Amino acid sequence: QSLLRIETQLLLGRLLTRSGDQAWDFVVPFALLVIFPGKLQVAAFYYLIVKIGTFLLTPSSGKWIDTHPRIQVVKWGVWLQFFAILAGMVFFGMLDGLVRAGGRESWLLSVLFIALALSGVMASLGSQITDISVGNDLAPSLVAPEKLTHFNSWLRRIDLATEVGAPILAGALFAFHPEQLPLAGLFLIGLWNLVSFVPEYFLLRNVIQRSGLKIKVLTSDPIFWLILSYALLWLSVLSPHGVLLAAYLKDEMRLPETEIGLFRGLGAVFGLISTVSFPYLVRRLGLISSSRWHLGFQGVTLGIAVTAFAMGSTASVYVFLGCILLSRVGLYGFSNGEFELRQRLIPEGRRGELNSLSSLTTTSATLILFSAGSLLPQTEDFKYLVYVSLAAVLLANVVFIKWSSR
Ligand SMILES: [K+]
Ligand SMILES: [Zn+2]
Ligand SMILES: [Zn+2]
Repeated sequence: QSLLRIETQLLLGRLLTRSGDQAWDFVVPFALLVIFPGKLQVAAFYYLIVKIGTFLLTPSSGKWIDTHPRIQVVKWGVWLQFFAILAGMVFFGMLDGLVRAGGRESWLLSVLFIALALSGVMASLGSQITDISVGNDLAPSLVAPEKLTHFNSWLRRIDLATEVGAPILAGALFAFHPEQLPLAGLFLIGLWNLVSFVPEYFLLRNVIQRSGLKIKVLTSDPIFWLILSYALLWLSVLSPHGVLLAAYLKDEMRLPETEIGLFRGLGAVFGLISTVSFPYLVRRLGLISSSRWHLGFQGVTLGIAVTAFAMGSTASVYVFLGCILLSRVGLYGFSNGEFELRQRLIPEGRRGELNSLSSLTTTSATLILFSAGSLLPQTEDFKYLVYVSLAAVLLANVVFIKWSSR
C-alpha cells in the first residue's frame, strides 16, 4: 500500500497501453493498403470520417457523462475501446477476406468499411471518455506537487520510450506475413492492444476506490494569426508521426514496415533536440526569435526534402526522410514557442477561450488535409500533397513573420 508501489504499477500499466495504442494506430494505414493497395484514398477517407464521426459524437457523449460517477465512466470508456479494437480486427479480417474472394465490386465491401470506420470512431470516442474520467485535476488532487513533479518526470521518459519503441516493435510484428492468414501480424498487435487494456481498467479503477473524496465524484483579433501560422502546419503530410506518409512509404516506396517504424521512432528523438535548442535560442535571441528561427529552420529543411523527393533514387529517399527528421527539431521548437507565447499574452482566466479557438483551426486543417487525401486519384499522386505541405509550412512562416512584427 506504498505510494512508490502505486506509482510503479501505474507507470508499468501505462507502458503497456501506451505502446499498445501507438503500435495499433501505426499499423492501421498499413492494413488499409494491403486490402486496398494503390488506393491511398481509402486510408485518408477512413481517417476523414473517423475525425468527423468523432467530432459529431463528442458533444453528444458529454451529455451522457456530465452527471455520472467517475468509477462508471472509466468502466465504460476503457471497455468501449476494447470492443472497438476487437470490432476493428473483425472488420479487418473480413475486408481482406472479401477482397481475396473477390469481391471488391459488391456493395458488401462498402458496408464493412463504413462499419470499420465507425468502429474506429468508437475507439477514439472511448479514448476521450477514458481521458475525461481520469480528468486533468485528478492527478494533482491525489498527490503532493513535489511527488508529482518527480512522477511527471517519469511519464515523459515512458511516453518517449513508447513513441520511439512501439512503432519499431509494431513494424516488425506486422511484418509477420505468413501464407495464411497474411494479416496475422496485425491481429497480434490488435491482441497486444487488448491485453494492454485490462490492466489499464483495474489500475485506473483502484486509484478511484483508494481516493474516494480526494477527487470529485462526478465529471484578441491580432492573436488569431499566431494561431493560424501554427494551424497551417497541420496541413502538412511531411511527418514521421503522420499516417498518410507512412502509407505512401509502404505502398509506392515499398519500404519495409520495420524501417518505416524506425523512421517514426527517430522522429521523437529529434523532438528532444528542440528541448535543448529552443531554450538555448530563447536566452540568446528571444522567445519570438527562437520561434521564428525554429519555424524557419523547419521550412528550410523541408525544402531540401522536396528537392531530394524530385530526384527519386536510392540515395534521394535517404536525404528526403532525413530532412523530415531534422525538420522536427524546428517544428517541436516552434510548437513550444506557440504555447508559451499565448501564456504570456493571455491571462489564466480567458485561456480556455484561446485553446478552443486553436482546436477549431487546427482541426479544420486536419479535416482539410484528409479531404484532399480523399480526393486523390492514386498513391502516386500523393506527391501533390508534398508540395502543398511545404507551401503550407513556408506560408506559415510568412503568417508568423508578419505577426512577429508586434
Ligand atoms: K492499449
Ligand atoms: Zn523530492
Ligand atoms: Zn509486408
